[PDB]
Amino acid sequence: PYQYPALTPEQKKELSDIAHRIVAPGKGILAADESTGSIAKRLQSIGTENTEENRRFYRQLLLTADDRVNPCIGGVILFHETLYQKADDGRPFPQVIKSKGGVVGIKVDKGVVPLAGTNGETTTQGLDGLSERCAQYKKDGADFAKWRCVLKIGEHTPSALAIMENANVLARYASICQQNGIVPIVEPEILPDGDHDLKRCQYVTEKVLAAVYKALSDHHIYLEGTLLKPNMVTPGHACTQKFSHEEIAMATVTALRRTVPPAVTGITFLSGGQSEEEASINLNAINKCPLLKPWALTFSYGRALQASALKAWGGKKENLKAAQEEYVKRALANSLACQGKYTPSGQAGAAASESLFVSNHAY
Amino acid sequence: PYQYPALTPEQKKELSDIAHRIVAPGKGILAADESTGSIAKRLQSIGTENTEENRRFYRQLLLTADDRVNPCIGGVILFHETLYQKADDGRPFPQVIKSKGGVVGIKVDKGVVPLAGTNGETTTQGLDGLSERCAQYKKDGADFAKWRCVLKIGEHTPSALAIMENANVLARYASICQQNGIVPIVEPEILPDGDHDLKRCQYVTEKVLAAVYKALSDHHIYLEGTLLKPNMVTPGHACTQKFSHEEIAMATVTALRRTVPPAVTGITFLSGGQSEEEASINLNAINKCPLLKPWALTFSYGRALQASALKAWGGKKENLKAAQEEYVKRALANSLACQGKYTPSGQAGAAASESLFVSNHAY
Amino acid sequence: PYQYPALTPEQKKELSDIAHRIVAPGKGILAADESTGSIAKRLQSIGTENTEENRRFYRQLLLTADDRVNPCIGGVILFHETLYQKADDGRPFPQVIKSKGGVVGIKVDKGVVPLAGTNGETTTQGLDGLSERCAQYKKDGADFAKWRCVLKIGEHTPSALAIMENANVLARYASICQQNGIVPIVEPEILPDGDHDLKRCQYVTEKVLAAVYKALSDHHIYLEGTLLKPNMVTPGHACTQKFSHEEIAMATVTALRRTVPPAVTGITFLSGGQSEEEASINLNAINKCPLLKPWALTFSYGRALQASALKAWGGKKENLKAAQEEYVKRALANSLACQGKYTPSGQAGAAASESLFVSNHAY
Amino acid sequence: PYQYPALTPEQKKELSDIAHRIVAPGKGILAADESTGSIAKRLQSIGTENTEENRRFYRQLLLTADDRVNPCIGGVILFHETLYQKADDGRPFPQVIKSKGGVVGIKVDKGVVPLAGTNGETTTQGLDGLSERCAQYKKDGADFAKWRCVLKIGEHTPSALAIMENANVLARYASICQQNGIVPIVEPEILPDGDHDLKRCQYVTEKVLAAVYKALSDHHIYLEGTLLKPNMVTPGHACTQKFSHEEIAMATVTALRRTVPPAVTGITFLSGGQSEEEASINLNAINKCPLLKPWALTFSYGRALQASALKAWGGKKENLKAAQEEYVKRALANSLACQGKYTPSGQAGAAASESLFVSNHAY
Repeated sequence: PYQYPALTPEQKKELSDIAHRIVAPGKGILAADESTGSIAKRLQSIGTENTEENRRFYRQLLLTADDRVNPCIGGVILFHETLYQKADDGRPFPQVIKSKGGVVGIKVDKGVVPLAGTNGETTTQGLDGLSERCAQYKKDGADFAKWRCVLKIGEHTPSALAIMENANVLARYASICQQNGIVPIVEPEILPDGDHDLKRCQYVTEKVLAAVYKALSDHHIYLEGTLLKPNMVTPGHACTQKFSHEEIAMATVTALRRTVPPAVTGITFLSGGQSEEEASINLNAINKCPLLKPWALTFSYGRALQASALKAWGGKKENLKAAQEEYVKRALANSLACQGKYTPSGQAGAAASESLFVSNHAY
Repeated sequence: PYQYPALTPEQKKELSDIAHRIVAPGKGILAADESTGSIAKRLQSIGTENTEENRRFYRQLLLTADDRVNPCIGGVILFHETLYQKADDGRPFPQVIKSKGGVVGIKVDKGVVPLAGTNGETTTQGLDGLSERCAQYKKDGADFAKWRCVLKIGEHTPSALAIMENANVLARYASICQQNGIVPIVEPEILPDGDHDLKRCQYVTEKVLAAVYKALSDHHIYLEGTLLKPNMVTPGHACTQKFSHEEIAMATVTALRRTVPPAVTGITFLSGGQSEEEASINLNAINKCPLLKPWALTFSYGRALQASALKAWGGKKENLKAAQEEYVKRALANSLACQGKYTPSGQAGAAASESLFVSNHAY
Repeated sequence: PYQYPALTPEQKKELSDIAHRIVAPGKGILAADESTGSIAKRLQSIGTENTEENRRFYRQLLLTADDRVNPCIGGVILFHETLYQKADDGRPFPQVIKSKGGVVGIKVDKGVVPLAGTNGETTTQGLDGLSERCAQYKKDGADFAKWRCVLKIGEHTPSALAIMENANVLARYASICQQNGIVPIVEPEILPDGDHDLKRCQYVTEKVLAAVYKALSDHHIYLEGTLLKPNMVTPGHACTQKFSHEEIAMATVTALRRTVPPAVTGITFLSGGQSEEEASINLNAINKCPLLKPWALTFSYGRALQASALKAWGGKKENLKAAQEEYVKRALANSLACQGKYTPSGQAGAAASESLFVSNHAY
Repeated sequence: PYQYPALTPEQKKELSDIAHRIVAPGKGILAADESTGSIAKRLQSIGTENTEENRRFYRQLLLTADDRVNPCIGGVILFHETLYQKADDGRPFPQVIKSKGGVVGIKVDKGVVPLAGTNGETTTQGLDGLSERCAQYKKDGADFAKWRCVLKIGEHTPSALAIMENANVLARYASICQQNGIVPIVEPEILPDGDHDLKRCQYVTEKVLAAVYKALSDHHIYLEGTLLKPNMVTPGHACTQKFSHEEIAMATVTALRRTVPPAVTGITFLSGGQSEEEASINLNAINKCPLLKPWALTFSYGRALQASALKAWGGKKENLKAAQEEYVKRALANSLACQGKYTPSGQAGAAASESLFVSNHAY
């Protein structure tokens, strides 16, 4: 084949720097990018109305936590609405995030759509006019983006079509982000749903990630300028066999070593409906696994950083400080777990043990 | 692999019937789907303002031509704006088209976008919310759609990435149309630009169409419910060697026999900046080619049906009838040429001999 | 992409002529290419020793049948040993075949080998030094070759790997034959084993043949110079639902129209353990199917032309003429069935109704 | 997709152990596997007859060098003939190699063959009966194998077909080795021929290696049980621009980080017609490159370990010891260079500075 270089040297240097800053040692990502429909369900649980103001106040509570959180969070993923909101003190949230050391990110996909002729498999849409939105977001403060693809384990799933198509669409979104100075987080999520055992999840994760990195190569994507956000390798939600944290860790780190090139700057796990603590305990075993792990291995957590906070908050403005503390507890814990220095040992208040699992068809 | 049938038997029967009606013997397609920006250039040429009303009047002039045109046109491709306009007598254009025997079609792509890391190659966008637009259009009278992909011949073009990506995106659009009862016209256009000879165009067309039909198979597309709209195989615009019409015909029909399955219902050529007459003369040689041609071989022409009409019209309302006649001449001629019964022999007024070639980068 | 033409015009003309002569109207193929190990089992059934001489005598009995067979057989596929044997009158068998109007063919594969990490799937070997063997065989009288690949229908079979790998290896063998003036018969056999219904066989056949024709395109194979030898689409051996001959015919011809380009010169079905008569009755329905069938649709039968002959022969030299008649009956019948002119109506002696099914693992 | 595990746990453990032992720190590979035709040219250069005995004596001179070589050589690749020869003291060479700490390897490919319809591109043959040869070789003392594929940089080379086909055939050979307890060395050589600059070699190497690791994944190959033998990234032989050793090192290590998973056990470079010293100097810069190199980075050298030895030997039995010393010099140097501890600084006798470049068409 033949080169017509996608990016210049300076564009490459800019992408590699943003990627590296996000997952610097001790740091992970807050995923705060729930659309209106999905944050509505979380506000319902605490009997709070889904208005714009409550969404603004709840995001302000996460983003203005005290400075124990600054070395813990390298990046915060926002939903379009929040990127344009302001804290009570007048500053725009992107400014709030950057003044505490963080990089601002934006969810740019437009959700999943059905693949015809499949057993309920999806691809994800959002490419239309993506270039133009990325250039606006970059001007508005965001340096990284996020696009989620969803695969399912089943008797005949994932299919070759679902794998191919989802890999190809992640590569297209990645190319378009890099052109506009934004680091793409590639997220090929394999759902936990079903009763498969640890080893089926591990084999399917290996096959999906191999298709992903071939697609990214075919689309000329600069890997040092990307991050990956995969599922850990766990057994299925309904699996009756029990696996230990070190088995989850070994499986995960062995699946990643077989597929992800050492040039990828880091890997930022999703939590997948693991509880707050379980999600920290698995991250910490992953980072204690004796194999050579040539990339950062950190967190990009949504529900596993927010659950105790949401429940402490309760929609009451006077619980603000109790709610922030509960998030700061979890941020400290995952900042230790991504270094393999997390000590479960009671400690802290000790964030939720309640599962955050929701089942991911229509739901 | 394993079946979860994309379509039911009745959905299949509906798709095959619409496809077959469009390209019934003697019939072809009027492409009248120029967006606002592209019809502006044609109205400029005749010193006429690009307002909505002039666009409405000019489309009315094509769509209400007398009944010599009824057996000639099986289908008319419209731009979104026109699908909602009305003739002077109060009827909506879809109604005008159907009362004269025609099937209404709608352009649903949103144009081409650059592929990074390539020598100026494009893919085409428009998938976002395509399902929802197709279901509305189907309710509003359209039964078929059109989506154009553009490839270029050059020293290192088309690339494997451009071929793969364009094939995959045509397959996605096709799947989504079939789900909503619309027959997709798949259009993998290979531009005429450049100085390549007939045999390079033929080899590139064979390679592109093979990738297209594999992609459509991987996406489970029902082929009897589709039409193809390819370029004829011609030498490049700047090629100095001269080829005859029978060489153009043989090359074209030999490239199609090697790639397009007999299940495809028909093939509706684009004109590509050939003049009105040349476009008719090539169609008629294609349909006189002695090889076995197991699909309809007809026209889906934009500029090659409209040029003499536009020039006769001149933006003057009193030339209406002179302008219609000029379109009806061309419609009769292509209705004969798709049967291999067209007699060039002076005849008619004899539509333009002027090339309609425009060069297809920014332009 | 870019051309460095695999073949010259004269090489192409030679290949297309041999292909067309083999499947001229009324003609089919005798597959007489059982290796030593497989003809041993057939000679055991008639209590006859598997010596070289009995193998020679039995092949002589097929190849010197009287001239009712001349217009019926366009081609005869031999095993390497037989290509070098002589009839009792001194002539080499290739000479015997050619003097009766036939084209000589040679089996050049070296059997199937296991694909690791699969549920018992195979690929087929034989490429090593294939070029050199083809050039010798061409000098020794053969003009076409045969290479068999085997796929299986099961819960997770065929796999994507089995499909891909078998398609790729057929394309390699085809390229190498064409370079040496030999027409390759491409044989992607999907076994009848298992209890799947007609529609699973049809879907799997469509997916396999699409991968095959894409592979042949990627390897630059001249399609007019090839023949295909696929399975008809039938339900599985152990399927309890019953399908009629016209359902078998429709399924088959609908699967072929969706995948096989009109340039392929012909399609020469295998029998697959159908009895002599059933194999003739299905061929004749296939050729009565009302759809447009743009290629020859004929037979390349092994067991379905030989069973009554073998049993009449019995290893006794005095039954020679009774055995030949029994083969000539079957040759006449398939020559009518490939024209859709076969009349079952008792008639003839009426060749075996006994199934020729053997189950195709180790066996 | 779905698992039917290619290998058991114990087979995996055996493969990973052999792979790891070969490229233990300080160790590299002697490639002594020149076929008869290729060692003939090297014996001609020193006016020595190409008999079996001289081939035996010359291999004995390499394999019985004194024990300074034991910690330097983890593995020795032999040609089939040599695997069955004996040293003068009666021991079989495999025994000689193992008693000095080494692992015995065997070349199992059967050379390259032309790909039709390409600009002189090749694939490589040798799969036929590979399973059976691997099981014999394993019994005869070999634990690893070697199979070389050759790609060329040119105006339209490598083509997509050449890349695909060569990747697929390396994956097939690898699968078959692993089944028989042999560690496959995968060697996708990109020739140095031509006038391309460093950056074209680097881009082509990235594209080839991405296709290779996808193919190995599709064929279920256990990566911990493999080694890679690629070209370093250098400019072309006829390139007029000059590049430094650190540019060669950076390019090489940046191309490998982008494509080769961390599970691959090691990477054993070929020399490619670099002189003895240049080949050591590049290995040592590669291993001083500041980036994270998660696999061993060592040598699998043929001509770059033998040139001064061959020339000192001269076919004279009395120069034996002078010839061995000359090989031991080079072995020490590459054992230091694979640790990034090699000091060019005059030193030693100082092995050839003469280029070992031969041009690799017919030649």
